[PDB]
Amino acid sequence: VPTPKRPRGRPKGSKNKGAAK
DNA sequence: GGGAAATTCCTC
DNA sequence: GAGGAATTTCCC
Repeated sequence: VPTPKRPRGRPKGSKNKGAAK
């Protein structure tokens, strides 16, 4: 695992940045 | 227990 | 090279 591959997902503590239409 | 939103990895 | 699809987390 030489390439830090992060799993698809939403970081913890990530709130909505605005009005998601 | 279900729904909605944001981020990231893979294909052509 | 640029774009699309898949997976995870939080709140009621």
